[PDB]
Amino acid sequence: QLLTLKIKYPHQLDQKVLEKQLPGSMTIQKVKGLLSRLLKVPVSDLLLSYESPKKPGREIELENDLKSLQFYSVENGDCLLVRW
Repeated sequence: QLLTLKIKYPHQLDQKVLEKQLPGSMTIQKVKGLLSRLLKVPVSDLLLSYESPKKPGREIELENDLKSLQFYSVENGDCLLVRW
Protein backbone atom coordinates (compact mmCIF):
# COMPACT_ATOMS: atom_id res chain seq x y z
CA GLN A 1 0.00 0.00 0.00
CA LEU A 2 2.79 2.48 0.87
CA LEU A 3 4.95 2.57 -2.28
CA THR A 4 8.64 3.54 -2.32
CA LEU A 5 9.21 5.26 -5.66
CA LYS A 6 12.39 6.56 -7.27
CA ILE A 7 12.05 9.86 -9.10
CA LYS A 8 13.75 10.70 -12.39
CA TYR A 9 13.74 13.84 -14.56
CA PRO A 10 14.84 12.32 -17.89
CA HIS A 11 15.33 15.66 -19.70
CA GLN A 12 17.73 16.76 -16.94
CA LEU A 13 19.68 13.67 -15.86
CA ASP A 14 19.96 9.90 -16.46
CA GLN A 15 20.14 9.00 -12.79
CA LYS A 16 17.48 8.85 -10.08
CA VAL A 17 17.02 12.23 -8.38
CA LEU A 18 15.24 11.28 -5.14
CA GLU A 19 13.06 8.71 -3.38
CA LYS A 20 9.55 9.36 -2.11
CA GLN A 21 7.09 7.14 -0.24
CA LEU A 22 3.60 7.53 -1.72
CA PRO A 23 0.31 5.84 -0.82
CA GLY A 24 -0.97 3.39 -3.46
CA SER A 25 -4.36 5.15 -3.45
CA MET A 26 -2.71 8.50 -4.20
CA THR A 27 -4.20 9.97 -7.34
CA ILE A 28 -1.97 11.22 -10.19
CA GLN A 29 -3.38 14.74 -9.68
CA LYS A 30 -2.11 14.62 -6.07
CA VAL A 31 1.29 13.25 -7.08
CA LYS A 32 1.48 16.08 -9.61
CA GLY A 33 0.50 18.52 -6.83
CA LEU A 34 3.35 17.33 -4.62
CA LEU A 35 5.89 17.55 -7.49
CA SER A 36 4.54 20.96 -8.44
CA ARG A 37 5.35 22.46 -5.02
CA LEU A 38 8.77 20.75 -5.06
CA LEU A 39 9.83 21.85 -8.56
CA LYS A 40 7.77 25.06 -8.73
CA VAL A 41 6.26 24.01 -12.07
CA PRO A 42 2.47 23.97 -12.74
CA VAL A 43 0.39 20.78 -12.20
CA SER A 44 -1.05 21.23 -15.72
CA ASP A 45 2.44 21.20 -17.28
CA LEU A 46 3.52 17.99 -15.55
CA LEU A 47 3.66 14.77 -17.56
CA LEU A 48 4.06 11.48 -15.69
CA SER A 49 4.90 7.92 -16.62
CA TYR A 50 6.75 5.10 -14.89
CA GLU A 51 9.12 2.18 -15.47
CA SER A 52 9.33 -1.14 -13.66
CA PRO A 53 12.68 -2.97 -13.26
CA LYS A 54 11.02 -6.03 -14.88
CA LYS A 55 10.64 -4.22 -18.22
CA PRO A 56 13.57 -1.78 -18.30
CA GLY A 57 13.29 1.14 -20.75
CA ARG A 58 9.53 0.73 -21.23
CA GLU A 59 7.60 3.76 -20.01
CA ILE A 60 3.99 3.19 -18.96
CA GLU A 61 1.83 6.35 -19.03
CA LEU A 62 -0.19 7.87 -16.22
CA GLU A 63 -2.59 10.03 -18.25
CA ASN A 64 -5.81 10.18 -16.18
CA ASP A 65 -5.12 12.48 -13.18
CA LEU A 66 -8.12 11.17 -11.26
CA LYS A 67 -6.93 7.56 -11.11
CA SER A 68 -4.57 6.20 -8.45
CA LEU A 69 -1.01 4.83 -8.58
CA GLN A 70 -2.09 1.27 -7.79
CA PHE A 71 -4.93 1.49 -10.33
CA TYR A 72 -2.07 1.84 -12.82
CA SER A 73 -0.22 -1.18 -11.32
CA VAL A 74 2.57 1.02 -9.98
CA GLU A 75 4.59 -1.07 -7.50
CA ASN A 76 7.02 -0.58 -4.64
CA GLY A 77 10.48 0.12 -6.10
CA ASP A 78 9.28 1.45 -9.48
CA CYS A 79 10.64 4.55 -11.16
CA LEU A 80 8.52 7.64 -11.72
CA LEU A 81 9.55 9.72 -14.70
CA VAL A 82 8.65 13.39 -14.42
CA ARG A 83 8.57 15.66 -17.49
CA TRP A 84 7.54 19.29 -17.97
